[PDB]
Amino acid sequence: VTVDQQEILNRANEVEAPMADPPTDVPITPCELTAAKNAAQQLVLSADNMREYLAAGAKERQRLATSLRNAAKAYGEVDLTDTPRVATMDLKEAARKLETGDQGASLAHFADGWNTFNLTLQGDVKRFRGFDNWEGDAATACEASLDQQRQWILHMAKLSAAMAKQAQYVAQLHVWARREHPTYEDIVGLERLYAENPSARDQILPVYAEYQQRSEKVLTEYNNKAALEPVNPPKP
Ligand SMILES: [Ca+2]
Repeated sequence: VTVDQQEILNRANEVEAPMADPPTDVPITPCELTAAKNAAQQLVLSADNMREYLAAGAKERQRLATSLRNAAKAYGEVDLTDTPRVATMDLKEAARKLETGDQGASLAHFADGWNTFNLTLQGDVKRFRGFDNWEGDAATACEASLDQQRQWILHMAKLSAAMAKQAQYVAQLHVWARREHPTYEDIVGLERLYAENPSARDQILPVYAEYQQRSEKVLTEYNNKAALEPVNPPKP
């Protein structure tokens, strides 16, 4: 047993000092398609649960700072649930829905917040290092608890980056969908000429059928690829 009671108290303060607040940006659906809405909701649910778990992590660091203070005293005296999973068309309706909404701007801003948060957590792990002049079974036990919190923090940073990547992925998907889905204006132009020109109808119809088939393909990919896994953080 080597003891430096002052070191123990300094490290108690350092371990429970505030960490950076997680970001609070709400991700909004990129458009009016159900798949897009479900992706945005899944991120809302994941991010909220991450915040709940980050708050419990701060309690854990408070609990640890107290245990250090109790160890310092005693040398003197002798001297959380899972993230819910979100349950996951005519050509013109599909185009209208795709084209209505912010097109992924909020998703990118959500992603920047959580990416940065990941980096900030990674930069605030010095507080969990071993002791210079505290040795014994108590010091070793406490060094194990500190290491557990460091690992937990680094895991939460990984989850933060993964959730940010989920958001960027859905933003990318939406851009792809807009490139590949017929536009509303293109579709209605085709329909107006069909409507006004009886002699053009038999020959216009295969163009329209191809637009409808491309719409079905894009919507199928959108529905499949926008289904996000809930982020389930570990308990601290
Ligand atoms: Ca293309």
